[PDB]
Amino acid sequence: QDADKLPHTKVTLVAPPQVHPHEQATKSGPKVVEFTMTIEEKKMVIDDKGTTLQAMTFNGSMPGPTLVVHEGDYVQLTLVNPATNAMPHNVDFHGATGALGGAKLTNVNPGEQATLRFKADRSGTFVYHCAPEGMVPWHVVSGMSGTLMVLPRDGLKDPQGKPLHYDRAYTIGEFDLYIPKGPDGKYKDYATLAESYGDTVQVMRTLTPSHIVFNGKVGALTGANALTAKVGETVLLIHSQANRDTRPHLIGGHGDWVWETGKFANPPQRDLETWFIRGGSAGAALYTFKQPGVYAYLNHNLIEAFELGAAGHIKVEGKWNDDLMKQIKAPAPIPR
Amino acid sequence: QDADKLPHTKVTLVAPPQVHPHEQATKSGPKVVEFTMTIEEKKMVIDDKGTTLQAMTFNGSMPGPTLVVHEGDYVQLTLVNPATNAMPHNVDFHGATGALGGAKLTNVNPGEQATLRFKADRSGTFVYHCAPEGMVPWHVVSGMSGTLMVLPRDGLKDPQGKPLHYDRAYTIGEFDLYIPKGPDGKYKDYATLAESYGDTVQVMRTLTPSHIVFNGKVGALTGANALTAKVGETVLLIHSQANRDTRPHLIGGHGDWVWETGKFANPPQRDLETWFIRGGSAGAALYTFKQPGVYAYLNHNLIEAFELGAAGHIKVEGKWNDDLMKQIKAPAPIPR
Amino acid sequence: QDADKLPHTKVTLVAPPQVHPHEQATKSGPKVVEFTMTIEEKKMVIDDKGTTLQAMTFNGSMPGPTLVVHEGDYVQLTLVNPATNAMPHNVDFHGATGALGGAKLTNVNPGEQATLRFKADRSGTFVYHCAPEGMVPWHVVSGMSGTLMVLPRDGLKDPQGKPLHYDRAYTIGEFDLYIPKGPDGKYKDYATLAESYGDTVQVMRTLTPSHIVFNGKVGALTGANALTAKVGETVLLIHSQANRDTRPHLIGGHGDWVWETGKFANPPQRDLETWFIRGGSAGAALYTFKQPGVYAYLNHNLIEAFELGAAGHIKVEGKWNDDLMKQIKAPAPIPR
Ligand SMILES: [Cu+2]
Ligand SMILES: [Cu+2]
Ligand SMILES: [Cu+2]
Ligand SMILES: [Cu+2]
Ligand SMILES: [Cu+2]
Ligand SMILES: [Cu+2]
Repeated sequence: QDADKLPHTKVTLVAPPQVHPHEQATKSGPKVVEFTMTIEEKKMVIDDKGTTLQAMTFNGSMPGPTLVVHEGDYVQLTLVNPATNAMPHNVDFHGATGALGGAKLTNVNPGEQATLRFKADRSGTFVYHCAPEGMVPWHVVSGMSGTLMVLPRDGLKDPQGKPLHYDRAYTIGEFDLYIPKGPDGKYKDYATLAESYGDTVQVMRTLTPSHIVFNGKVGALTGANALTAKVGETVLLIHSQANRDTRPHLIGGHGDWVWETGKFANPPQRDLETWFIRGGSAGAALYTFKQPGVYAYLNHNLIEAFELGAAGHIKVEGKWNDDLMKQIKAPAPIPR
Repeated sequence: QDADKLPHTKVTLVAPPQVHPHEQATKSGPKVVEFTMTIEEKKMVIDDKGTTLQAMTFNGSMPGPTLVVHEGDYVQLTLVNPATNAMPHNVDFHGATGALGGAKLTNVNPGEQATLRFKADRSGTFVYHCAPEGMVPWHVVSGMSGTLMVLPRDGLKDPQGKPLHYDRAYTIGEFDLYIPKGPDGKYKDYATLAESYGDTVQVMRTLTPSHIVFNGKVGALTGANALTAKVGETVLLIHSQANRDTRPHLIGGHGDWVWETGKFANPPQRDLETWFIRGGSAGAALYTFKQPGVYAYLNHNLIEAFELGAAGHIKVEGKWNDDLMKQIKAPAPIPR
Repeated sequence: QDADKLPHTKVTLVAPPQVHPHEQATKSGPKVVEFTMTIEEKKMVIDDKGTTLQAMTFNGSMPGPTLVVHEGDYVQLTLVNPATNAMPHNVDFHGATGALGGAKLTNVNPGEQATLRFKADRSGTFVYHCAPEGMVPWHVVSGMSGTLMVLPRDGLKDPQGKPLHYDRAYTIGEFDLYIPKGPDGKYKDYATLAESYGDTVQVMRTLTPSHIVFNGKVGALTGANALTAKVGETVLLIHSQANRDTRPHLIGGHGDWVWETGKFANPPQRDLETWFIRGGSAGAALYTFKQPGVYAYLNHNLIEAFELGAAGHIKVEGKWNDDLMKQIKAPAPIPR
């Protein structure tokens, strides 16, 4: 169908790690789904010792919000760059076809907005990110990425075509940060975004992140902000990394069904311990919780996770299952 | 079945690169398979110029021994931390469900042991590793990891469901090491394990290993210690990397059937030149040797292999096959 | 069949990014396909500021030319090392079985040549590279790699066995370079290849490339040298990385069908945004262009692409399609 003749619907986005309400399988026909995002440049505290990032965001968050449509829908995004920002921006949707993912049609200087439509003709989780000519990596590594999820119109399916359904979706964006240090060995704090550029590029070129964070800060997804679930609930964990590879893992769990390349027309793999999100992509994993407790969800380069920040928590309520796991003998003195 | 009512069997582990005797397809019903491992902290020489690592091991080796069960069995591990060690330890089985892989139920201080049971309900090769709170990466990168192999009860299968059988299994654990240097440019040698910690963490955070070794040392799997096979033999090569990605390759061979994500309910890929083991996982490859000679088995970042240590040898006996490969003209002067 | 009794054919190679003419599906029976390559050591300018590499090539190019045969053919390569070169060389075909991929049978000192035959019994794209004992990574990272493509005799197939056909093939070799700097912060320029060795090895061991280039130089596949296509054309993009992982992506496009591990007997994945080429392998992607314009084809570590060089262009002619993508509102002032 010609999108000019299709029904339009507007979606209200929600901040990560939540995902806006949506159907999985749907009876709806194709629609033009309208979204708006407003770019916000801001200084963010990214760790527990006060380090700041001169950040750049879609909608005020790292990652930007997840946009969910169904295959055959059209995404119609209004991208707003307020006059309070300093830099030009745009958006490149990996789910889109043509014009550098839309970037060529969405160059917005501060004070401008633009509206792009594209057909979401391929199912999967797809990165979107800013990509202004001449400063693409800087915008991405400063925070400007998120996920478009294009669900099959009949929902997710296993390799045999059986329906998969999730009760809750969470979106995790993992950001490799390149925060400069000065000659005194301390991270630099910059008064403006532009002042951070040259020093950051030099760090970028070392390919060694200073920090690797989920959702904008060390510990973002811990404490009051841990993800939650219950025994018996099936969760979809969407993981995006717009610049650098990562290897997600749920400690004490699995990926029951995983699309690590993120494209739902391909059969998922089952029983994964750790999966692999290629830099420049989003993937997705389903897991049904079977044990209560506080899980970690992390990048299983354990240095990247525990030293650099790429780890969060999932607090799960419910009944312990001794068939799956039992402490036979608690820690005690070695028998003589 | 309730594991409390199942038969128990004890397995005697063997040191890598061998794997303890086991059946592939079995007629046995599910069992509780009992294993014991004893942690050993020790200083190890890891290269040919005398560099030492303040190492930490399961059962005295890097990797720890491979534990083999069948899907539906229960693993019942007694983990022993002798009083001669300095650090607390535990174990996280990626094959297990709950309690941070068992780590929360197996915290053993020196002088203690604990016994954990879990259902091996998912087939595959799975990493196990130590994970003590607050010092997880250090224990892993110091040597505390190995593989649990959970075989399908009817053995390995190809994508069409045809039986695959191996004649011999080898286990290769690849360890990215982070050995500090001092101001004189020499690797440091520490009197105690604890003394190595701060300096090591700083190296870890650079994400650049000093060494990347198979099975505990540069050249571990070479010379008298090369792996062996014969023409006609099918070998299973289990490869674990608990912290960092690797890309195994058999020079002059292939991965005939490879589960690079390591999970046997998924179809394997065939004819691989190089496969990919995500940090935090174990995978497995089958190969049937068709040519004699000394093969290399290595990480195909060739710098990681040849400069940093991630390479071993397989010495294969048998008859050369000129249909597969023939030297038509030996090296000789360029024709005029 | 015994290759000694098969028909022989000679192929004339072409320089990257083109691929020599070949059939996809063929009615031909198996043949011994004869190729010749001549090693050329030479100094190359690799970036826009005059940096040089003491390079080593097959046939004068980075990558070496792509060799195309069909499964069941035999490859019979004459490798020539002219007396004007300084180093010994050989060739390791990942598509071959035995003798370290042929390297043990092809050690040629300057002034020598050798001829190797092997059965191309496995379909896929496979790396070939030089591998002289004691200096393997140096030869590879200095430029000595390319691709052997072994097509199924009936052409490429989708997961259901439907025929895939491409109109044009391009070959992209991605090279992580390790160019030393001196104490003045400038890249070194060496008078001879041998003089570059020690300093290069030290850089290699940092695992941080100075440059990551397609096809021999920053910008090699841009400007007059951009890849080309038309709307409606299906292109096969062969991507080789003999030493280090990469993650190809077509900006504004997709991988319609991708064999990221490069082995055509396995089903491809569809709709990929970004795929993954393990260091030490070649993979292949098909894409049918649906929009005109200048695409980028790049490694989606965007720092590696835009800062270090791993990006090229595809200039595509044809008609813009507003169903796939439309600018609804051009950039304009934010509504009041
Ligand atoms: Cu931006
Ligand atoms: Cu992108
Ligand atoms: Cu430990
Ligand atoms: Cu783990
Ligand atoms: Cu060479
Ligand atoms: Cu190789």
